[PDB]
Amino acid sequence: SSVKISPLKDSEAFQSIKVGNNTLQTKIVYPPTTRFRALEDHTPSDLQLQYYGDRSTFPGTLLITEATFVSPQASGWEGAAPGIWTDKHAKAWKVITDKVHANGSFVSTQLCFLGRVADPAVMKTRGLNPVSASATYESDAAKEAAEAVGNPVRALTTQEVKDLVYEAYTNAAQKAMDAGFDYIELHAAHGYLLDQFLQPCTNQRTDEYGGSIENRARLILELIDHLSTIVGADKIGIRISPWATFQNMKAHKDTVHPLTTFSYLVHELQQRADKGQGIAYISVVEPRVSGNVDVSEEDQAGDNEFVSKIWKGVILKAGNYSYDAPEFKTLKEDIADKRTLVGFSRYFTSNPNLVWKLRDGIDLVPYDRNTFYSDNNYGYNTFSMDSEEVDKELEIKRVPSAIE
Amino acid sequence: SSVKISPLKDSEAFQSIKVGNNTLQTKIVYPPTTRFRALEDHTPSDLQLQYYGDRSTFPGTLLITEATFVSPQASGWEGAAPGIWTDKHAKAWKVITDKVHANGSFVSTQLCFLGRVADPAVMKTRGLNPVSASATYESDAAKEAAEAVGNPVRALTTQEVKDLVYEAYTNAAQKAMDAGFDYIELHAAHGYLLDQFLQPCTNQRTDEYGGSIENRARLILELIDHLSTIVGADKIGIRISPWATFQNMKAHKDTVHPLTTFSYLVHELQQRADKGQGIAYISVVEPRVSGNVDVSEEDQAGDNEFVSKIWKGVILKAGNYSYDAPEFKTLKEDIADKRTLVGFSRYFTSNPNLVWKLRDGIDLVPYDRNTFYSDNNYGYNTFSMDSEEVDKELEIKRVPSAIE
Ligand SMILES: Cc1cc2nc3c(=O)[nH]c(=O)nc-3n(C[C@H](O)[C@H](O)[C@H](O)COP(=O)(O)O)c2cc1C
Ligand SMILES: Cc1cc2nc3c(=O)[nH]c(=O)nc-3n(C[C@H](O)[C@H](O)[C@H](O)COP(=O)(O)O)c2cc1C
Ligand SMILES: C=C(CO)C(=O)OC
Ligand SMILES: C=C(CO)C(=O)OC
Ligand code: NA
Ligand code: NA
Ligand code: NA
Ligand code: NA
Ligand code: NA
Ligand code: NA
Repeated sequence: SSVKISPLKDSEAFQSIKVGNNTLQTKIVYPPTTRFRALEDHTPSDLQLQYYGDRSTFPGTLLITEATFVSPQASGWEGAAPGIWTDKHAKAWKVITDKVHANGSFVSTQLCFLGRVADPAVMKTRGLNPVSASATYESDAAKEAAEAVGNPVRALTTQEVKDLVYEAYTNAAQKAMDAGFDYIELHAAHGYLLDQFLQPCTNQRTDEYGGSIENRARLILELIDHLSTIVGADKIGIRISPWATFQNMKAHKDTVHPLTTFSYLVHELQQRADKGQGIAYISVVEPRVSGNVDVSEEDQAGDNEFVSKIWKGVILKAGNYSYDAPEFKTLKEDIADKRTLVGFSRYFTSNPNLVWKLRDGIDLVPYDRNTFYSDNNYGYNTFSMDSEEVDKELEIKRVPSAIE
Repeated sequence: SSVKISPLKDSEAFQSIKVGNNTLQTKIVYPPTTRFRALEDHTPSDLQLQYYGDRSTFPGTLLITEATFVSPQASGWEGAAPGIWTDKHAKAWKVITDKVHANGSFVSTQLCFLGRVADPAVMKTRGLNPVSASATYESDAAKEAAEAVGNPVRALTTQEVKDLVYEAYTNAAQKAMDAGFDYIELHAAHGYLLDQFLQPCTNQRTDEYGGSIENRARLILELIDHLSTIVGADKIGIRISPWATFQNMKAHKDTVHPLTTFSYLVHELQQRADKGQGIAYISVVEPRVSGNVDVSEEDQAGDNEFVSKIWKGVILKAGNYSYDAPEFKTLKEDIADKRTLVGFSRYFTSNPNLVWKLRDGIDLVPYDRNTFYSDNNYGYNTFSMDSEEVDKELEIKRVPSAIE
């Protein structure tokens, strides 16, 4: 059903805030949202250009791109997700960042790497193995699937982990700058590669990158440090999901509790800020949501208050913020400290003008989960059109094409 | 009476436009509007800080400051107008431009110089004479007033005209950059100094700065050229009022018609643009208004179509644009070419949120001419408050004070 909402115009959500070297004019953010409308070779498409453009119209909005692969080894979905490792990728993304910028808005790219959850058949076509901190699978079914095609998950060697820092993420960061991105965001959430390194259920390494809380965090902090020297700390973000059990992360049932793991990481980030190397923002997923799934109040085992107590800079929070609509009591509490951004993913899919709707209390159009991950324009850019002009069958047939 | 208006949200008025090196998100502009709420020594005041801040809230709005004196010799009003010639002036203005910038908006400073209309008693206190291109007065009364205090208008010498370029306007431009202004605008309108040079009723010089159309334009083009080498052409604007008879400019009754004078100037500006030295914008006053006065359709002797035909860059037009409210037929025609900005001065005085009102068709609050030029906060920042919280007598007593 459509969601009745009270206007946020006079709230902290429309007070300006400096994030790194840019100033946002709204604290409402579009978080990274995988949609699979990139081209087959992972170049961003004509559909994506319009999609991000349509969401940039409140001047001074921050948009964060869907998970974007840092390298071929970083990939592994059957759906067509974008990349940022070739000149072709960067040039196409630049058309998109140009369009967002022309509206006075800003864009961060979420750099991802799937790791142990990469599809083994897909990776086999690249002549690649699924890789991770350790040789583990999210399920027995995944293990059987990988071994059945003779392409098991394997642990990255120490040198390969160094390669992530000095090659894969370095090149991705360089391409991201070529592409005109205002920030790069390390995806360290939701059980993908960086989360696999951070937490013990996924990392049993015996080199410098595992075997202790500090060792497990080492790769992530090494990426933060190295990339800061390339692009500047003011252009860096990171996303974490301490409480999530998406893709079989054990979370509060792990041998090290998320409060320990993630407080360690956040405090190390704050110590860098104290030394003049403060990253632009930390993005955190609220315990109401785990990956792309809502979590019952019953199953919630912690909260993200620790991030606020430990980190002094900008925080982006997201996860079912309309649960207490129309009055948005929780959203208002969460932004009261004046350094907190609030993200809406699912409602931004069906409301390209979401910032405007939230500003003036306009009923939210319900989203369509059925078309979250499909391969064509129906349920993608169609939310920007009047229905009477949406030819559904034509749009279902409209697959992504090259920009211009 | 309050003005009913139709929403401009879906019009060209909310399409982005690059002006010099900045992109505006609305084409609605606040034009230079003298209000006399600066400090006695011409430093910008606490009241001005709030006043410009209040008008910057639609992100990506261009605000142009009230006439701002380039030097002591440039002054001459009894009211307290601001200046931009000392470090103190620049530092105070920087607080204001900082505030506008934090809202994602931009600010141009209108550089002025009164010339022959400077009050002779005021100038006598500075040990200065009123000066001009030639020794003329706007009226016999002005002549009698100046001679009665033994302080006649006098013609600037050739060297003094050079001093305007290399000293007065050079320093003002430098201070404007220190103050964080995005543009500097030469006031060549309304019968002030630069207009006095351009037109023959006010300029009978026999040196290189008078005696022909080209010679009369020489100072203005010399300022454009010299200041372009200092701040860049992308940071320069100019205002002209071809049809105005404000302060006794003869206009269409002069010995050279405004179409001749101003087409010459605009074409010279376009030739500079063809060579890569295109200034950011030309601001023109529509024939509906002369200075601060409306002009009857009967008395209108020309239009500004020539500027559009000759100049290929950004044009700002202003002058009673709400005359055909609610539908704004003329405004819409004028912005249809996609390179034209539209200014509202008088309605911006009583509607600090004017861009927002025009966007969504909110009734315009009528302005109060009685408080256009008074010395205190009543009728100045009071338009941003709810009435029930406006203590009128306290506000009348609130004169400008130092920022912070
Ligand atoms: C279809 C879909 C795709 C998503 N893709 C990503 C992603 O690529 N990276 C990421 O960090 N989170 C991703 N998420 C999680 C969202 O960014 C967000 O945290 C979550 O949906 C909760 O916010 P919401 O309640 O406003 O939707 C995705 C969520 C959905 C529903
Ligand atoms: C009180 C007042 C002060 C003004 N001050 C200036 C000024 O300093 N410089 C200038 O170029 N025009 C000045 N103008 C002219 C305006 O910028 C504008 O061109 C004129 O008012 C017509 O626009 P409007 O009908 O929207 O008010 C002033 C006008 C008024 C009414
Ligand atoms: C599609 C999801 C859902 O959380 C994801 O995080 O992709 C990186
Ligand atoms: C106050 C006016 C009215 O046009 C003026 O132009 O000041 C520079
Ligand atoms: Na737009
Ligand atoms: Na825009
Ligand atoms: Na908070
Ligand atoms: Na503001
Ligand atoms: Na703002
Ligand atoms: Na036009």
